[PDB]
Amino acid sequence: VDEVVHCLSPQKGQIFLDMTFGSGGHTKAILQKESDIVLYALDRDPTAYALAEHLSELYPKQIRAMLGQFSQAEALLMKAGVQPGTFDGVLMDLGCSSMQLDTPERGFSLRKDGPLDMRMDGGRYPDMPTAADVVNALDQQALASILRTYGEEKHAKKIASAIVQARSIYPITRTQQLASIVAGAFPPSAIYTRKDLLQRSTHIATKTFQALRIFVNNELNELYTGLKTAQKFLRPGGRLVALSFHSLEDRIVKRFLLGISMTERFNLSVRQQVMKTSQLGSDHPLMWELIHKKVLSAKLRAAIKL
Repeated sequence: VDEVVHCLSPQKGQIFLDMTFGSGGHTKAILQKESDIVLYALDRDPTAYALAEHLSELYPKQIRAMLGQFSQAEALLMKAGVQPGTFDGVLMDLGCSSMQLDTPERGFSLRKDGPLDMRMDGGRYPDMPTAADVVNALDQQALASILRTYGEEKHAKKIASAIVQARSIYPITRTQQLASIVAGAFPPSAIYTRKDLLQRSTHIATKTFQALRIFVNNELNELYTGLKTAQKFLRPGGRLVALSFHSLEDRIVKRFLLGISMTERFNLSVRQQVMKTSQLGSDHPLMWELIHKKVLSAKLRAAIKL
């Protein structure tokens, strides 16, 4: 949290929005530096939200826990009486929490086997499609588009073809099952003895899992909406600090901080919204002062609102 909080520079008497409370690390680090604050602690994950509620028992004056997605943040802040132009700082750490990555039943990680779930909202929305629903239902071209667009997976076609053939034999319901199917798309001479293809990053199924995660959790639209809410509720002179972990979300943060307008779904025709993957984050007056960019496999960007 150190560098994140460092760029925030919490001062006595200030008010903060942590939009990605997660395991609580940054919010706790902020409280260690300055206890005389108010902090709204938001997460879309019930598990993280329950940790924020617990924290609010030890810090009842400061902490206000909220359960909600980035796209729900504005309504939650309005219902809590929070006015635009209020926050001295807003924090968006886009990384998966340790609870998400280290609970195999959630199905985020390539380490231990578990259900191909991958919903950040956990059990909050039982009708929300899982990664399993997606890979068992979509057709080959649609799967390939998701993997190419969201995972930047050069081998989208072959991998999507392998999923479609595999799911005809048995439904794909587990993470290691999907990882094995992905690996089976590559001839042995492509991958033999290649230890990097098993390592934490650079694992052969990494981009596939990342693409499904972004799709299942609508991460690109959510992020853009969250950024606009952060800007609206920051006061003049307040700081936005964002931590990005892959290139699509970092490009969205970057473009946002440059005041470059990007795709609102309301501007897309119904046909495009149904049949095309999002182009957010893809290649094809001043509102901010950009005060930090640093690589920590994550990229921190910090800005002061003018």
